[PDB]
Formats: sequence, structure tokens, C-alpha cells
Amino acid sequence: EFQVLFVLTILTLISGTIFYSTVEGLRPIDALYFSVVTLTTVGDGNFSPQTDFGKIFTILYIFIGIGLVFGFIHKLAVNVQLPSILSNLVP
Amino acid sequence: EFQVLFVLTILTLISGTIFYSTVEGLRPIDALYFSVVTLTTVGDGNFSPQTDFGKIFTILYIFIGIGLVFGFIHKLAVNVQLPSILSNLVP
Amino acid sequence: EFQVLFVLTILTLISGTIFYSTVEGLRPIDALYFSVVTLTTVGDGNFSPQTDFGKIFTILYIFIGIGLVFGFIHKLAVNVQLPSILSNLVP
Amino acid sequence: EFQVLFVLTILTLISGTIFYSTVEGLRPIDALYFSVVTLTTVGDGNFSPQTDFGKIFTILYIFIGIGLVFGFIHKLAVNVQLPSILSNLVP
Ligand SMILES: [Cs+]
Ligand code: NA
Ligand code: NA
Repeated sequence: EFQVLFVLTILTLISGTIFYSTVEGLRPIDALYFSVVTLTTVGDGNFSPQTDFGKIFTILYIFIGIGLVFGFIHKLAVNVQLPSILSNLVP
Repeated sequence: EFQVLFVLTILTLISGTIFYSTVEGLRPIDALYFSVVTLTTVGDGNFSPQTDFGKIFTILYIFIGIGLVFGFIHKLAVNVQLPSILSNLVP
Repeated sequence: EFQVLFVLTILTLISGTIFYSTVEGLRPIDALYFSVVTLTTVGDGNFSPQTDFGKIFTILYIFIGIGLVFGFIHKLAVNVQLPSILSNLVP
Repeated sequence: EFQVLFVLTILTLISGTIFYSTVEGLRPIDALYFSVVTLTTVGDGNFSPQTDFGKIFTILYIFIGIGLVFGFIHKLAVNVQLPSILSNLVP
């Protein structure tokens, strides 16, 4: 579960990284950064896609990727750190 | 369900597209982009409504549209891609 | 319920409107706009508090107001438009 | 519970404050502000990490911290202000 969501999240971010570095000309790390802050809804106050292709892709990317990214964040917190921390809480 | 949420989301985005292209003077694609990033809470780091009418509309738009947009994203992920991916997971 | 959340949301936004117009010097409508996009997490790509008092207030404001604002958005969609739309869906 | 989430949220914000003031050179209050708006997804329309180290840290920081911060906001609203307000509601 967490493993599949992990993999699925990675592929989604790879796709965004490739798209923005190619169509929007960002350095790969910047493309990955943009993909991450966009899908987590944090957003970026400096960059917004400048091409129409980039704007359309971003719209579709958000709708398809937000669900997956938060499910991963959900399981990551509830199934990977909840107990880990909740562990020591046990005297 | 997913079909109705799909339609309802489309109409909401059409309304935003028309509003921002008219009152804020954005190109239609930019108006649609702004509507999408606003309702998904991603936001835009470049554009903010410049007119008071645009600011008031945006406030109301957010309150009325956030719920619908996320419900759609919710069902879209839980009822359209959960199984699709979860399908192959079956050996 | 929806009425109390409505009132509670209004008071929270009034407080933000007064704070930002006074300490950050925004026009009241801009102060209200900032308060709304901050508590809904949409954010603004143009304005960020410039004073330390404004930064500290914003931090506390977010933590205390996000919960209330989304609960309101939650009930507003689930208890005010779900049926309204779901109504006609009935042949 | 609320006490542990409170503590856990504080440590996460302290880590971000130290990181951004050091690597990105922000004043401590600005580093704390950035950490808060990033983890709550509000975002900042002015600042984005300028170094690759800052971009990578921010990506990891978001994934690990969003879950905790919202759980805290969740319990804070549902277990600390729900009754407090809901209290007087009792005639
Ligand atoms: Cs945002
Ligand atoms: Na958000
Ligand atoms: Na934002």
C-alpha cells in the first residue's frame, strides 16, 4: 500500500519533472520543485507556466495528481510515523 | 455521481473563466488557469485580481467552489483510479 | 450548526480585516481578501506581511482559523448544496 | 494527544526555522514564517528557496511535515475549540 503509493507518487513527479524542464525550460531540480509544490497545493510565488501548453498540462496535472499525492501523505503519516512516534510514547 | 461532480466542476470553471477574462481582462486560458489554481488552493504567484469586483468575486468563488472541486477530486481518485491501478495489482 | 459556523467564520475574517488594514496598512477590501486566501490556503502571490507583528499574527491566525474555515466550507457544501443540487437529480 | 501533536509541530517548525535562516539566509522570523506557510500549504508569493539544497530540503520537508501539521490543526479545532465554543451554545 504505502509502497505502491510511494511508487505512484514518484512516477507522477517524474512526469512533471520531464514536462516542465522540456516545455517550460526549467532546470530539472526546479521542474521537480514546481511539480511538488503544485501537487501539494503549496504553490510557488515566483514561477507560473508561461506557455499555453504548460498551463493546460498544469490544470490536468493538478486534477489527476492531487488525489494521489495526498493519499500518499495520508498513509505516510498515519501508517509510517504515527506508530514510530507513538511507539516510544509507550513507557 | 462522478459524472454529476464532473459536470458541476466544469460549469464552475466556465463561470470563473468568463468572469476573469471579462472583469480582469485575462486571456481565456489564463482565466481558466487562475480559476483552477484558486479553487484547488494551489494559487498563482504572479496574478491576483486587480479590481475590487474581482476581489469580492474571488472571495465568494473560493467559498462556494472549493467544496465541489475537492469532492470531485475525491471521487475521481477514489472511484476512478483507485480500482484502475488497484486492478493490475491483482496478479 | 451551519449558522454558527457561518457566524464564527465571519468574526474571524473581520478580525483579520481589521488587523491587516491597521498594522499592514492594507485597504479594508485588500485586508479581507488577504485574510480569505490565507485561511483557505489559496495564498496571494503579491502580498506577504511586511512587519514582524504581521508575520507573527499571520502564523497564529493560520493555525487558529484554518480549522474553522474548512469546517464551514465542509458543512456549506455537504449540508447546503449537496441536497439543493441533489434535489433536482430526483426525477 | 493534543500535547504531543503540539510538541511535534513545534520541533518541526524549529527545524525549518534553523534550516532556512542558515542555508537560505533568512532572518529567523522570516524562516519561521516560511516554514509555517509552506507546511500549511498557504505558500508565500515572494520567497522561494534559491539554493538547490533549499529546494531539496523543502520538498522533503513538505512531504514529512504536512501530515503532522494538519493533524495538529485537526485536533486543535476538534478537541480544543469545538467544545469551548460549543460550550456556551448550551443555554
Ligand atoms: Cs497555496
Ligand atoms: Na492548500
Ligand atoms: Na499559494
